[PDB]
Amino acid sequence: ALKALILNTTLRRSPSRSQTQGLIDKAVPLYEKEGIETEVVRVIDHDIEQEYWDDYDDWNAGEKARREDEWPWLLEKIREADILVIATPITLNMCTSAAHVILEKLNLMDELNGDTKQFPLYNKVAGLLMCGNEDGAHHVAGTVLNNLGRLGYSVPPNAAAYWLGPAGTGPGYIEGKGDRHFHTNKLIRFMVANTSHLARMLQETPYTTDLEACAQAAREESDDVFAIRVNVNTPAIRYKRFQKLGEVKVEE
Amino acid sequence: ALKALILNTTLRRSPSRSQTQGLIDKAVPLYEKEGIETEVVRVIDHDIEQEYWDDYDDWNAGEKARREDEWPWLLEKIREADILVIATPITLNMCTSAAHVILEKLNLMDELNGDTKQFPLYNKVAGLLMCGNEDGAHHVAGTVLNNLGRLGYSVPPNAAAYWLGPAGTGPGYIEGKGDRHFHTNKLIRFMVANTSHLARMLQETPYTTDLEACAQAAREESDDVFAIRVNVNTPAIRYKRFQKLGEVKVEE
Amino acid sequence: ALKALILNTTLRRSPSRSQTQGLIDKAVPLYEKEGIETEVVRVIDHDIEQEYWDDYDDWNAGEKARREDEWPWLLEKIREADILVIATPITLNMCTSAAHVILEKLNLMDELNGDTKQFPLYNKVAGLLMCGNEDGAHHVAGTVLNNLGRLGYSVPPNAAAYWLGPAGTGPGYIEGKGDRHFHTNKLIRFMVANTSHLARMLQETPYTTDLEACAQAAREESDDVFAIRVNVNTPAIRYKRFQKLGEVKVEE
Amino acid sequence: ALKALILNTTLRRSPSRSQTQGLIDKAVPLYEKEGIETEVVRVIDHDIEQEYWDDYDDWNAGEKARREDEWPWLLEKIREADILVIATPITLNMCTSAAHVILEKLNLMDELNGDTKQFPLYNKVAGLLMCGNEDGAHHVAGTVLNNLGRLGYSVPPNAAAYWLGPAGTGPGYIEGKGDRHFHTNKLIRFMVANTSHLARMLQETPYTTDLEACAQAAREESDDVFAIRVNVNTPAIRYKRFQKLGEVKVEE
Ligand SMILES: Cc1cc2nc3c(=O)[nH]c(=O)[nH]c3[n+](C[C@@H](O)[C@@H](O)[C@@H](O)COP(=O)(O)O)c2cc1C=O
Ligand SMILES: Cc1cc2nc3c(=O)[nH]c(=O)[nH]c3[n+](C[C@@H](O)[C@@H](O)[C@@H](O)COP(=O)(O)O)c2cc1C=O
Ligand SMILES: Cc1cc2nc3c(=O)[nH]c(=O)[nH]c3[n+](C[C@@H](O)[C@@H](O)[C@@H](O)COP(=O)(O)O)c2cc1C=O
Ligand SMILES: Cc1cc2nc3c(=O)[nH]c(=O)[nH]c3[n+](C[C@@H](O)[C@@H](O)[C@@H](O)COP(=O)(O)O)c2cc1C=O
Repeated sequence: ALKALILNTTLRRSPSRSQTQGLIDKAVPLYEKEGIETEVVRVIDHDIEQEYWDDYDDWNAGEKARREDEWPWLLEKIREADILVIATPITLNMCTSAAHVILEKLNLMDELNGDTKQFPLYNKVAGLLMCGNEDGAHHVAGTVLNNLGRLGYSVPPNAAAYWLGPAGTGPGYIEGKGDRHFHTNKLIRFMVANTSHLARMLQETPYTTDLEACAQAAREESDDVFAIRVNVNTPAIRYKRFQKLGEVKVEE
Repeated sequence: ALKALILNTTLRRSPSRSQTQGLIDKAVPLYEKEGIETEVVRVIDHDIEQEYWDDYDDWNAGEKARREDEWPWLLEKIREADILVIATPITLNMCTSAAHVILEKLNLMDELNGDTKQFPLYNKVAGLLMCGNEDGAHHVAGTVLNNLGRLGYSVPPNAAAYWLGPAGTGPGYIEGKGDRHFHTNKLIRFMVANTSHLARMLQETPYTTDLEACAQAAREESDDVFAIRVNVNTPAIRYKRFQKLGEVKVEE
Repeated sequence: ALKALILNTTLRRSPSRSQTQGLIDKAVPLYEKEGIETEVVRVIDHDIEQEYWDDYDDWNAGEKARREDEWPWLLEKIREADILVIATPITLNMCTSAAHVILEKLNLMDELNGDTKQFPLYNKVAGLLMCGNEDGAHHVAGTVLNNLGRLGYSVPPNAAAYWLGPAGTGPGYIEGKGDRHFHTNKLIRFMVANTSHLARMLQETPYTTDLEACAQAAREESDDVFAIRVNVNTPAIRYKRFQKLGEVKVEE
Repeated sequence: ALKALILNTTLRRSPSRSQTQGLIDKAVPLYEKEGIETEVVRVIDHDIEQEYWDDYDDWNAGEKARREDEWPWLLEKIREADILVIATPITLNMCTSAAHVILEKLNLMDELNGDTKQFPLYNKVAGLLMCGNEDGAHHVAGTVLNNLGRLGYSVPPNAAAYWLGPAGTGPGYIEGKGDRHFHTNKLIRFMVANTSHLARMLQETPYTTDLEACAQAAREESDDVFAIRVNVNTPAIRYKRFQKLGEVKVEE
């Protein structure tokens, strides 16, 4: 039994009407008919601390960053979901700042599975739902899906479904009748079908890759110091792949 | 028996030394040990016409665009390869212009399989090898992999492997000793192992998605006209998702 | 007398050591020698509410979004600064989420000057300081500077200065000795000199553009409805600039 | 007397109808009324060699890259134009491959003015005209304008004007009636007015920045070697700005 987790990263608290929620409302029943259990979280309804602290930071400065919040609750849902769908409005040609905080904190997991020697989100599947007034879906898809791929998510074809109006200021999905927009509706159906299939596949046949084994082989064929000479005698910023400055010989 | 096709999109003809080729030289024997037959094409060595023509263009203007070239030969290799690896230098925070032409022409296939009702590059797998002097790998990964995902490629985790120096003008992979660069070497191993596994998986268990069926369902729940009113009384470009201008009623 | 405002958008509260602060520490005395008064704000030290509310949202949901915070104080500094420098670490190939919130709220100003009929941040100048462990400076520069340009900032050449290490996980500017990194140091000097000159220029000779006049002329040559027919009979997502579906005739 | 040069980077030869040309047709008379002499070049009509050669490449391989073509003619127009407007369709969420080749070759100028000690395209002004069927204008604006800023162009506010339809496959500007699209028409007017003003300003009051002087000061405060230790004992790719590996001591 697979679980999809859909994160609506709108900046507006429930029950304020969300343009992005309209795409989510299409995807949820399609996943259920795939036999996939689905949960929708509007992350901005939850207290997720944005500030950062670790042991290299100042202890007292980090007090707020270390406080109790709802991130462990959300992180556990992400860890248990086989399909993660970020459902984000577009803001500044990016995902929202709320999606941004979530991904920042998700990228703090410095663990390795057991057992498999894989990053903890390996064998999961990502899709995207995006809503903008005019522009930015493909740019946001590239950025978010690239980052989720680094975490261990696989991405099927046609995994990013979205609504946009024409060049202009709006209006959004609701006044623009996005729920009857053919292109968006077909993309959502593509996404659900492809993410569902890939998730079933990877649940049966997960990656067997041993990342520690890959890294040990890489260590045997690599140096543990990076060093290059720099031409400090020019204002030029033009790229020069060959500069013939000589190699750097490092101590001991 | 699976085939990987690696496209070196350097701007320099063979046998000029390519910085990017160094990453390719790591990946090729790793794929062979996976039991995967690999071919490397340096696309700039081949005559691929950049100009565009179709029936809406002017006939005589399109003569050069319609000429005989090596694109059918390259396209057939792409169609038969189960794994496509774009191996691109970074240029202007983008892939090279040679990669750009290839992807432009690849995006002209307006066909649907048989049979499966899928885009013709469905069930294939993409990875990336990238080389830059300082910056741009993740940006290029997002853009290229998003576009290949729209064509039907699936992307495993950690599918983009790359080399970059620090902020500066260079030098590149060769003078910078990228062949002994631990991070690049481990990323290449991650990519080969994950793309190989996903390609074997999809060869055994391809997507069953029927895109025509998805589109017919989308047609039943959608309009065949998009129409919104525009506020023509303001210089503002600030986004307004609600503008309360009223719906547009369309003829017949 | 011109003012530069430099916003350090690190996620860590003062006095935690910030890698990005090192670039700021170079820029501040260079601006002073230009005769420019400079202020550094670490925005995460201040209470800036992320949630959104306006009159189309639910009143009670918006209570937290409407609360008293430090945004008016920060916004007034931005309005009075002739040079805005966003000094951002790189996170997820983007600016930080803290920079993201600031820009989101900055993009909510729906006002027009007086008087000049220009957006309120017209005639100001933007630069960027960026710090990453390996990659993303140019991508972030494009996204942030494009967005600030839409708000009214002008951008001189070589306005984005940054530090990055090579492909890898780190370390950052401090352990990587970025303060003695020639390329970063020269870029910072370029940025300060060019932003200072452009700000002095625009203070003496501001844009005279009348955006209302531009919009009224655009209204006279434009429609107040956007409408196109859609081909609802295909799964294809391939772009077709000509589809010969016929024009849409709109009521009255 | 100032000159604007507008480069239509469509992939289709004249006289094939270009969607992007429609935006150019709006901008050209607006520049003339500003008293600015304007020239439109459709770059794909001209023979511009894409392959690269320099002295580090193989001599015989580089023969085609070194051949006589129309690039010197185009480069001289770029050097003499005070305003450069790239007018590009959107392809793969990027500018076209033809724009890409032009910018690649433009980025090969490794010269410094005289005299001013500035990059040769200093004191010029850039704007953008973009046309897409649905999505990508802001992403392309960020990438292209960032790159032109590195070359010496200044960018005024609201310098990128564009047309896009809603999410979908098309049609383009012509069938979509982009010539009567209010938002695009007002953005073009903004761009012309702001680029014209900034170009007049910089012709009267150019940057006085001495980039050689900036670089010499940067040399005095910097090292001529970049060197960091690498942790070769982990598969992790999570970013760690502090790794406490110790500094690298370099020979002599
Ligand atoms: C600060 C800001 C920036 C925006 N940037 C963009 C953009 O870069 N591209 C777009 O197509 N739309 C945009 N929009 C508009 C749009 O994305 C957003 O209003 C809409 O999708 C909201 O969906 P939601 O109800 O929250 O679920 C921006 C809106 C704002 C402020 O609310
Ligand atoms: C026109 C141009 C733009 C470049 N832009 C970039 C860039 O935006 N980011 C980088 O890290 N390196 C870059 N580089 C340098 C770098 O990518 C490239 O030289 C190197 O990888 C070549 O590899 P190759 O031998 O062809 O296989 C740019 C180089 C040029 C000209 O050759
Ligand atoms: C969640 C996350 C994402 C990061 N993404 C990136 C990235 O995409 N590209 C980079 O070069 N460095 C990156 N880094 C590392 C880097 O930008 C950042 O640690 C460093 O500049 C901090 O500067 P600061 O002390 O806050 O002023 C990411 C770091 C984190 C977590 O702290
Ligand atoms: C290969 C390809 C990729 C495209 N990618 C995009 C895209 O990523 N975003 C868009 O809005 N439109 C796009 N389009 C469509 C669009 O940009 C283009 O057809 C239109 O502007 C042409 O203008 P022109 O007549 O040449 O001056 C892509 C079109 C093609 C093939 O012709």
